[PDB]
Amino acid sequence: KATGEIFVVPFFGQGHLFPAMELCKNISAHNYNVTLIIPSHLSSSIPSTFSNHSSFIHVTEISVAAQNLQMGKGIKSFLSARSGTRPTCVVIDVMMSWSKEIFVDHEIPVVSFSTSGATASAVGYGMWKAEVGNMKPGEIREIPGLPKEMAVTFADLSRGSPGPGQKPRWVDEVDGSIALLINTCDDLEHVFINYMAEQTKLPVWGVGPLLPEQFWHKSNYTEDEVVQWLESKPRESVIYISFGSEVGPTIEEYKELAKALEESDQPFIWVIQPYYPDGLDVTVGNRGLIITGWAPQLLILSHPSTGGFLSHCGWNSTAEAIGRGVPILGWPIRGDQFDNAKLVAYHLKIGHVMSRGKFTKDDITSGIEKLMKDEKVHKQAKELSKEFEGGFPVSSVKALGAFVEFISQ
Repeated sequence: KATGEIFVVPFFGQGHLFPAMELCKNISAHNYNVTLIIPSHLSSSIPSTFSNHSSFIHVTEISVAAQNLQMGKGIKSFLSARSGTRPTCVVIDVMMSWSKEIFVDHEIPVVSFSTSGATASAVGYGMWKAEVGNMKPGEIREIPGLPKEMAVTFADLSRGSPGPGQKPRWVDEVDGSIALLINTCDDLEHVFINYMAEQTKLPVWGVGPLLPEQFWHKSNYTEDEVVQWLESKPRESVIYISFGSEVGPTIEEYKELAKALEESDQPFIWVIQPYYPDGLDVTVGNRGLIITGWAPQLLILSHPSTGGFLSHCGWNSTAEAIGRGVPILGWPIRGDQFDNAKLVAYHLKIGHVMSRGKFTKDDITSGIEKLMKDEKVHKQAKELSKEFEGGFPVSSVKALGAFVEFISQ
């Protein structure tokens, strides 16, 4: 019982906490006592489901008011007060790497954890090594070690914190660790996981995507009402449109989207976040749902009436769509979303990217029409999703087990 103790230091915000909680549950399944180290003032952000999951899952609260100097102090006292067994390792979100030196002084091996895909980290590193910053228009710079379709164009240099060609933040965040765990699986990003391993010279394992277990609030409509609507449309006829909660297109571009949906004959669900497309809901009758508030994204993506996903290509949305075989129409806005869009459209070939500044109504009608009619990407998306039906991907299960073998020798 309890082969060892493994600590985990999550990052709170941007969707880093839940992946970490899922990684805790998966690690504990290998007979490890996993402890999540958090600031006390955020204790409420952890559901009772995690605390009472099992006797191998624990939460330690470091007393913090509400910068992170108090954290480091409390982590120091916590490690020094422990009377248990020396922990086998600590898993630190790369965004919490400032605390690495504390666990190094206590002689605890440090494992880095990235909650996003490997493609964005790998392409970011490659762009920096290929000095894409000095690219000229019309030039195309392939990244050695990565697929040719990921080659950088001068247009890629514009992405609405570190820009293309700059040293990505993960390099120094991972420096000092003995291994790197990424929230992905070989089925999704094999070539980029390997690239990450070859450049860092550390073992890199894909132990995700760490999605809610169901994968295997205020709103315009209710869950049952949305399903009712989906049940009334033909198979794979609905395009789900959502830019998440962080960022979105310009107001001018949103109007173009509105005009496109009004002219087209395609059923759609358009989720909007605090703009409003007035009165699109009236003009289109029941061909479209304009959901204000939050929408049941997992229900929508898993419904057989959903045949496309217009997404900003954030990693979580991308992984959910891939796991359900819903092709993506990529409208990336910021950060890693651009490399995620390249992944689906050019590497995995399970989607397309909006093309042809600012996108016009015609560009949006063309892109929605091309995606929903593309039988190749639909067949490819469904084929790839078969690896995600029946349970956690086998690659992630073996990868995590390979990691457990590594940190225990």
